Amino acid sequence: SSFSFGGFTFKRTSGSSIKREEEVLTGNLQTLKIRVHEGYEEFTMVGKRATAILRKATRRLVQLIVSGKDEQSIAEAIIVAMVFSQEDCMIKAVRGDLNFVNRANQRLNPMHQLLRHFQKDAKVLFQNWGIEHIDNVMGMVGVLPDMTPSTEMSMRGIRVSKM
Ligand SMILES: C[C@H](Nc1nc(-c2c[nH]c3ncc(Cl)cc23)ncc1F)C(=O)N(C)C
Repeated sequence: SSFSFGGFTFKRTSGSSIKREEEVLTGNLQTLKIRVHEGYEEFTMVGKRATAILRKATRRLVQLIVSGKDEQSIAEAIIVAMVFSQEDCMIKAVRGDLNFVNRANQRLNPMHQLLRHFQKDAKVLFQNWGIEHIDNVMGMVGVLPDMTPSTEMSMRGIRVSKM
């Protein structure tokens, strides 16, 4: 529909999805109960410092083309997208405990807890997502897990566009 997550306005342009509660295992073998969105969808993510076009299948980011003000703003959109995708490699990239016990995390649904976790440090998220060789498309660049640009390789399904 039209909703917000991690500071971005999401607007669905194609497809549809249904919700099914599912148990997932983190890289720390912690069980999380998440509402999995099933179905292929395309979205525009609109933020104050970055915008993107997201194509996602059930628990699988297919493509993310992002533009933004700078490396940091772009990385923020990428993190929000990777979390939003509900991919297994993102869930498995959680390597410590996801505290649901403490007073401050009570109002946090799993997806929002995952988001907070990766926003604190996205190093393992980016390093475990995977890289691919990229085809040459002008006006688009690949981005390595350290957010340095490359015309050779990129984080899987991720491309950076010029503003
Ligand atoms: C705020 C968002 N609200 C909505 N999310 C979705 C949605 C569609 N496909 C998705 N895929 C993944 C996730 Cl994660 C959420 C969605 N649709 C309508 C919404 F109000 C939400 O519930 N989460 C990010 C968990």
